Parts: sequence; C-alpha cells; structure tokens
Amino acid sequence: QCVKLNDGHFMPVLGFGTYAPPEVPRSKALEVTKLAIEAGFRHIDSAHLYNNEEQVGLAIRSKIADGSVKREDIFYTSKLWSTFHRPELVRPALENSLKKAQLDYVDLYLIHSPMSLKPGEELSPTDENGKVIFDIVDLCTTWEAMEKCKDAGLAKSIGVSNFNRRQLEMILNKPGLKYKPVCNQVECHPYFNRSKLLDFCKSKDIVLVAYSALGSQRDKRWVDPNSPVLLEDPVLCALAKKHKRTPALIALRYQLQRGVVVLAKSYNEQRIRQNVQVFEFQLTAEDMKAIDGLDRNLHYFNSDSFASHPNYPYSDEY
Ligand SMILES: NC(=O)c1ccc[n+]([C@@H]2O[C@H](COP(=O)([O-])OP(=O)(O)OC[C@H]3O[C@@H](n4cnc5c(N)ncnc54)[C@H](OP(=O)(O)O)[C@@H]3O)[C@@H](O)[C@H]2O)c1
Ligand SMILES: O=c1[nH]oc2cccc(Nc3cc(C(F)(F)F)cc(C(F)(F)F)c3)c12
Ligand SMILES: [Cl-]
Repeated sequence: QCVKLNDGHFMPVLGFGTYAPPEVPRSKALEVTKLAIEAGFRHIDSAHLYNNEEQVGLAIRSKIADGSVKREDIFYTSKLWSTFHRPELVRPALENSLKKAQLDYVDLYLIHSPMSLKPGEELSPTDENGKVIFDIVDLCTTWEAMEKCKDAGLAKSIGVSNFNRRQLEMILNKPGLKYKPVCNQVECHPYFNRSKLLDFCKSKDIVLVAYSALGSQRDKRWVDPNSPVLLEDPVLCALAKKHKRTPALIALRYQLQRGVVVLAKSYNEQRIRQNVQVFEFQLTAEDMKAIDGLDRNLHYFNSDSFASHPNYPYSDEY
C-alpha cells in the first residue's frame, strides 16, 4: 500500500526506521535492513546523520542481487544534515550519500531539520565551552538546491523534516517555487498526534510521515527516562488485547487510518516480522477516537538545548 505524493511518485505507507545508536555495530544495519525487506518493508528511512548509509545501501543491493526485489520496488530515503544547508553544499551532500549507498538516486531526499549548524566535518560542531554552533541560512536557498537535485534525477522526490507550519509556509510561499515538499517527517504518536499540523499538511497536499511512532528508542542521552512509555499505555494495551495484536501494532495502525505514513524502527528480527502485520487488521472508528484521546503534547526528543535556535520548531502552537 502506497500514497500518491504531490509530484506523482508513490510512497509506501509503512517504512523501516534504520537509526541505531553508535554502540550498535555498523554491520547490524545491513543485517536488519535485509530482514526488513524480507518481511515486506519496501520503504527504508536513512540519513547522513545515521552513519549507516553504506550498510543500508548494501542491504538494498543484496535484495536486488538475490532477485527478491527490483530497485523500483524500494523507496529509499536519505536526509541532508544541518551542517550542509548552505546551497552549494546540498548537491555534494546528496552525491556523497549516493556514493555511500552505491545507489543512482534516492526516492526521497529531506532537509533533516530546519536548525542550521556550522558547516564542517562534525555532525554537532561545538565551541570552546561545548556549546553547539548554529548557522544562519535562508532555507529557501537550501530548498532551491534541493529542487535542482530533483531536476538532476538524483532524488525522485524532495521533502522536509521537523518543520512547523511557519517554516512550511516559508517554502510554500517562496517566489518561483518549483516543487512543494512532498512530505514533512515529524515526531508523531498517540501522545503527540500532531492533529493540527496534519490538517495543515493535508490542506497543502503534503504527506505527514511519523517518526518515533512507537514512542522512540528512549535513548537516555536525549529522552527523559521518567517520560511515560508509550507502549505501556493502558488504552493501547486494551486495544491490543481486543484485536489480538500488540501495542506497537495498534500505534502503527492508528497512523495508517488517519492518513499518516508511519516509520517503525526495530533491530530485532521477531519485531521486524511482527510490524508488517499492520496491514492484517483494522481499528474501528471508536478505537481511533480512544487513541485520539491519548494526545498530551509529549515530545520524547529533548530538544530544549536548541530552544534558542531561531528555527527551533517547537515554540509555535504547531
Ligand atoms: N527525521 C528525524 O529527525 C527523525 C527522528 C527520529 C527518528 N527518525 C526516523 O524514524 C525511525 C523510527 O523512529 P525511532 O527510531 O524513534 O523508533 P520507533 O520507531 O519509535 O521504535 C522505538 C522502539 O520500539 C521498539 N519496537 C519496534 N517494534 C516493536 C514491537 N513490535 N513491539 C515492541 N517494541 C517494538 C524498537 O526496539 P527494538 O529495536 O529492540 O525492536 C525501537 O527501538 C528512526 O529509526 C529514523 O529512521 C527520524
Ligand atoms: O533522525 C533521527 N533518527 O534517530 C534520531 C534520534 C535522535 C534525534 C534524531 N534527529 C534529530 C532531530 C532534531 C530535531 F527534531 F530537533 F530537529 C535534532 C537533532 C539534533 F541532534 F541535531 F539535535 C537530531 C534522530
Ligand atoms: Cl555519516
């Protein structure tokens, strides 16, 4: 099952999340991405930030070489990291991502975050006192360079991630805009369901793509350990028992039924195989309303250190 993007391309509605923290050996990304394709995932979400594009690309090429899929059957996403927003850096960053993955094109290239950072080799450039160094970049010029990557055939579609309404409007209202973003990939789950942003995106022909749809990896470096564990929610657990599924499957199916494309990370073979069951059942309208009732404006990623960034996306209502 796919959704038609505003540029005519098609995006599978269930995507495999590939981020794993640095303590996980890089070889794991190759192993689990192969498992994901074998289980039925056809949309694969990576990024420069994840330091795994070589391994994720190897997995895609493995499943092509063994005859399981063709390149046209796979929807591969990468993302432009925030140290590469300056327009002259955009196409080389994409070409480097393609070289790592050994792919001729990505199906989707995203601006990973609106919060530009100092250009250089470091993913998180810091000054003398350990403070992250921001950069000021007109994201409309970044977007024009993204459009040129689409026209060059290096990205089939282009989109954004972690943008709020105001930041989307800045692109949408840009003079001489050639391609709208096809999507906005954002944190989205029953405790932070993004209903207003979803409505806005629908009104602009933009797909909302949910990350941390299972409640995030709860990495103690960026998630409060005292935050509620999404998959332990009593309503999700009751719905799982009713449908003979699992809380994770309820959380994924919720997004599909509200028009949201949903990512799911797992580095566990059994859970990878479980997650494709999202297509095997339906939630009732009443079930959906129960899940809607869980919304509590809870964002798992602790971005408070970036609150002073002029492009911090979470200060606006949506
Ligand atoms: N654009 C961005 O800024 C951004 C930010 C965050 C994430 N993302 C993308 O979105 C992907 C997913 O988001 P996420 O990484 O926050 O993780 P997630 O999808 O919310 O999953 C969180 C945890 O759920 C566990 N899990 C998976 N399937 C399960 C199941 N069936 N039952 C129980 N637990 C299950 C996984 O643990 P195991 O691995 O142990 O199964 C995983 O660590 C990322 O990998 C990345 O591709 C993008
Ligand atoms: O993409 C991802 N996959 O797994 C992840 C785990 C943690 C953070 C991620 N992304 C990210 C998003 C933001 C946001 F949302 F605030 F824009 C900021 C930053 C950072 F690190 F720059 F602060 C990183 C990702
Ligand atoms: Cl990298």
